Amino acid sequence: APDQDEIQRLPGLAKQPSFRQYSGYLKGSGSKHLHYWFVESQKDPENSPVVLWLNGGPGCSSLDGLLTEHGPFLVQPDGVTLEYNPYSWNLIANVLYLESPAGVGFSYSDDKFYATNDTEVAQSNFEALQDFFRLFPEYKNNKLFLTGESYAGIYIPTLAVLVMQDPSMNLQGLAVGNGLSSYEQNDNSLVYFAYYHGLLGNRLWSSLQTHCCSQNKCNFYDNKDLECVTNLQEVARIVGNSGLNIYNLYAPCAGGVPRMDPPCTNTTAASTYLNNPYVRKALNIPEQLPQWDMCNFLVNLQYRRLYRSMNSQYLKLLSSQKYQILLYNGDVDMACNFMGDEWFVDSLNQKMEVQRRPWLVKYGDSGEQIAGFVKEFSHIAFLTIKGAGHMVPTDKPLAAFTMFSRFLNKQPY
Amino acid sequence: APDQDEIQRLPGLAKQPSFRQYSGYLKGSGSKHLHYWFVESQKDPENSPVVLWLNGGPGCSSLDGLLTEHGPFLVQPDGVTLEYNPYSWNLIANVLYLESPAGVGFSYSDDKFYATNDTEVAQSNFEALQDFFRLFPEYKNNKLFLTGESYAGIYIPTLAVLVMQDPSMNLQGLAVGNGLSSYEQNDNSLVYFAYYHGLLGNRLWSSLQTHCCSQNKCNFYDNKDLECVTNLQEVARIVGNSGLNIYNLYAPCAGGVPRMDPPCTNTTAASTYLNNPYVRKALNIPEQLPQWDMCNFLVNLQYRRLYRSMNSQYLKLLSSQKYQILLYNGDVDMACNFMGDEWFVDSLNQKMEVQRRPWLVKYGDSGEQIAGFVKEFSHIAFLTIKGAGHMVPTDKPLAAFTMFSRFLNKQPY
Ligand SMILES: *[C@@H]1O[C@H](CO)[C@@H](O[C@@H]2O[C@H](CO)[C@@H](O[C@@H]3O[C@H](CO)[C@@H](O)[C@H](O)[C@@H]3O)[C@H](O)[C@H]2NC(C)=O)[C@H](O)[C@H]1NC(C)=O
Ligand SMILES: *[C@@H]1O[C@H](CO)[C@@H](O)[C@H](O)[C@H]1NC(C)=O
Ligand SMILES: *[C@@H]1O[C@H](CO)[C@@H](O)[C@H](O)[C@H]1NC(C)=O
Ligand SMILES: *[C@@H]1O[C@H](CO)[C@@H](O)[C@H](O)[C@H]1NC(C)=O
Repeated sequence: APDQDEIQRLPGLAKQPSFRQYSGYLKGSGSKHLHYWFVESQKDPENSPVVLWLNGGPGCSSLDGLLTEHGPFLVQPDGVTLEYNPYSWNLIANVLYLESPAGVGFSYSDDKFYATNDTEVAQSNFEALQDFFRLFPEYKNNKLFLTGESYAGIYIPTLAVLVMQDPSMNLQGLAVGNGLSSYEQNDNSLVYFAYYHGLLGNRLWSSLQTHCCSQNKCNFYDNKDLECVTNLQEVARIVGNSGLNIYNLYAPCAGGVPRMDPPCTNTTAASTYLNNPYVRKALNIPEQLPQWDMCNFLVNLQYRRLYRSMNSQYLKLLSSQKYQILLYNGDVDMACNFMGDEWFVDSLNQKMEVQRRPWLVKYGDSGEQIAGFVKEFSHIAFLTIKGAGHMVPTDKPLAAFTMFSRFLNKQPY
Repeated sequence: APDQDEIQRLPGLAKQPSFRQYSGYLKGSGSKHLHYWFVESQKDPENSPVVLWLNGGPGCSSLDGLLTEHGPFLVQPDGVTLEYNPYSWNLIANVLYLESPAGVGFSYSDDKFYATNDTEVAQSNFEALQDFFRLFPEYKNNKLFLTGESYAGIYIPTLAVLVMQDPSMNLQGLAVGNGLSSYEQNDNSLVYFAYYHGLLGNRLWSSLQTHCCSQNKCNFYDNKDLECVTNLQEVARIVGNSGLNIYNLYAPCAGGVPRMDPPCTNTTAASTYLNNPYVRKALNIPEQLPQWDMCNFLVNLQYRRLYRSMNSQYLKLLSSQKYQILLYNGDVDMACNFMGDEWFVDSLNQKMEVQRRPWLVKYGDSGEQIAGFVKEFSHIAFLTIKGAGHMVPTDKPLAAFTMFSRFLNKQPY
């Protein structure tokens, strides 16, 4: 452990943490330096696993994960106070929140050139993970899981493949929340999603069927029919550009119906907090670096997407059969809808183990409830979180914790 | 107005109502006596319309409507306290909550034979509505709307037809909330609903398609294929009999995962309240009558369903073109899912007026949001309430009030 990176007194806590936590920089490729925030397991660091958490974007910060999803403490609406999180993932794991790629959040490079792409980011994370274990050698033995959300449906499998090549790293599994596993399935499934969740109506549905579909299959992905395109554009407008919350259809859109924030998302609370000069100091952030933003428009705008589907990577990770994989999805998200990923998993053709069923969670007073549905294969499970959006741990923390706990512990969901 | 039916001091109110309200009995057919509860418009009774509200079941009470949906005051969880409702429908209307048919709630008959059927109940309500105006002649001029929910998708159109025959009654429109308009469309649409809301998965979806569907038109209604039936039974088990809240999919099922209550519904609050001997007294209920239940198992179990579709009744009501009709649906309800009714309306073939679009509601701080979608035809509109279940005014009161206000006032939604 690099002592100088230790986080001493973090502004906004009434009482200091019982666990150690570090914040500093990991070397990536070239002259890139990725900011990390490592929170030790609240229960036996030396025998709790090592979890990498990557938010997606591309261009968005993994400190959103920490501060608004499943970190030990969550920033409150005043931008100043942090409250402990009883459902935090670092209850049972050493969680490494990594701001990536270069330029996102407090991460930078010496040359400041932040145009990048999937292969480069994969390599960058891989090398940063390498640099991590040089700095934290006492965690080289620990079980190592790679987890992410959103565009990290690309970051994570591509990374995992590189990790798979290095047996010094003790990779045991990976989990992806509302991930982007396949643009084609995402896009085709979203359109059904839109109709059957009441956003489209029958004239438009008919048109779509007529122009984009022939008898038992639709192409809403790359269809060249010009009348299909005009309708897909209408769907794109309804879903993404007309007032709905694409991250969570049944939630209000932050700041009425019409720097890069994610859409329908208020990022004030976290930004206010992390730009506090005392917070930057506590987190060993060098002063000269620009303000923190949840996402970087430059990164996102300059980003080159190469992989169109994670089918290879997953089969390549499944062939070995050393690795326990989970894809989970909020079933009211339209950014990466649950069905797209259910189709994606189903189309991996693995040996079915447990048939598709409910899975439960115990609540105070409410008793046991259905948290979602789960379909298991050997080494790979798909699972939904009923009534949760793009950011599962925010919409349903307890369910998210249960899922995660049962994942870490090789247990049935 | 029958003075003796006036409600004087209602237990559980801190301060007494600014409006008059009456509770007593209307004569139906034979020796049947229906309990009513009439709440005068809070704003100019003499020029506010007359709204009949019927809950469905069959066998369930319209006092649920009052006490848990859109009455001037709602019973609170202690079963004792009533709190005023700022979104109450009697803000702008004279709302007549009618317990029907005979045997439901405080309604009875001298002979106590409560087996009945759609045609008899229709006639019974019609005659009770007649008896109403004998008792309340000063309201014969007022605009008269027939509104209901649930199985009242049958009660209301069938009733309306009888009302349509009597020009002494000033019928102006009717509205049905998550109504049962057509068993066939309800049943076929529910199955799609189930799949695309993540309850079914692909093996079961495939089977269903295979056995229940040829060439992309499905029969999930009355299909005789024995392999189809085995799967429809599975669907029935998942949707209705496995822990989900059929009234609202994203809500927990009251009292964990397993007298006729509705399923997944706690009826304690209201029952506790209405069985209070002092409440019965305040509401002029004769003592000898049995306890109040939100639904009557006898009625429901002995009920004979005759109409299989309200297509006739609605065209018959539309032909005249004196009548303004609204079907609205909570888009997370599985008892009477929104699509079934959207299909039902679309298949009425009326002259399209306004194309399908969003409709908005202003919230405190949140600004304008999308409350749902609306598709208007000549004299008949279909409209959804996003994120609302079977009981719209409970899940989304403000949106429900807005909708209703805009309905009453012949205004665009
Ligand atoms: C995704 O980005 C990576 C990293 O930038 C790209 O790989 C890099 O490709 C560039 C040019 O496209 C190479 O630049 C060369 O540098 C070497 C230095 O020895 C020199 O021989 C040339 O003069 C040139 O400047 C760079 O070597 C190369 N890096 C790696 C690790 O392969 C990759 O091509 C991008 N992929 C796509 C599809 O755009
Ligand atoms: C965003 O959050 C900040 C503080 O958390 C608050 O002051 C502001 O009003 C919020 N904006 C919206 C649209 O909720
Ligand atoms: C039903 O409601 C009552 C009164 O609100 C409450 O005390 C009780 O916990 C509820 N019962 C169940 C089984 O949830
Ligand atoms: C419905 O009820 C009425 C009144 O009791 C009765 O005359 C009629 O025969 C019933 N209809 C059917 C189909 O049984």
